Amino acid sequence: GGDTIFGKIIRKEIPAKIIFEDDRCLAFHDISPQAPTHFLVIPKKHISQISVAEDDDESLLGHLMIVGKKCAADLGLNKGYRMVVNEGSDGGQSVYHVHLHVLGGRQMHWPPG
Amino acid sequence: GGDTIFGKIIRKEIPAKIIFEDDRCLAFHDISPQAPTHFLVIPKKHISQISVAEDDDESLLGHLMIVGKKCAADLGLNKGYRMVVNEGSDGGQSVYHVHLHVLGGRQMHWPPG
Repeated sequence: GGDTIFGKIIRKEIPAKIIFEDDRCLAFHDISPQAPTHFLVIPKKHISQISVAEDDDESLLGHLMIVGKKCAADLGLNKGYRMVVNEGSDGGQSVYHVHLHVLGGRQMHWPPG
Repeated sequence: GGDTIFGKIIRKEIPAKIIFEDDRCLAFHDISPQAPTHFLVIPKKHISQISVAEDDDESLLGHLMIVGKKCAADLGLNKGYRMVVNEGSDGGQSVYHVHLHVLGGRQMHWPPG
């Protein structure tokens, strides 16, 4: 679902190193990692951005985080990690399809950008 | 919701600049802001860190994101913002009580720390 790149990855038109997939989301590695381990977890349902997510979208949004921490553990991120969700211009949302990033493998700093 | 300074805030034992509150979560401004608007949304339930969230906390975790989006709206963050969850040492988690940071009011940069 979607007119973005994520649309293409979800419809399997273009490869992605999939880490996990199920009926509701997809987790794969980011091709421009900002850290040793850097993947995204995306809902298969198209939600352009968190600012427009519906109340009925909370279980789906919570699933994205649950999946992210499971993936983070399988990837051996036993020292910690950071999850980020960007919204619009100020947040730096590049692709307008909701996506959670998980970064780890290195010490993350403060502020988070 | 426990022994951290976030538990004291939930029990109304120490003051906080409370933004919103319902039966399962609380949103308040960060006492050490890294952006013009910087707040936290936390569960009343004491979950020490995202890595030990149970599968049942799923909608609760999604609910923290929905509440964050709604708060962002009422704080005037129309140009976007960044949502962040920190896990452990490498993630830079400063309190062992699950919390979602929402930052906006300025251009956020990449990488996210």
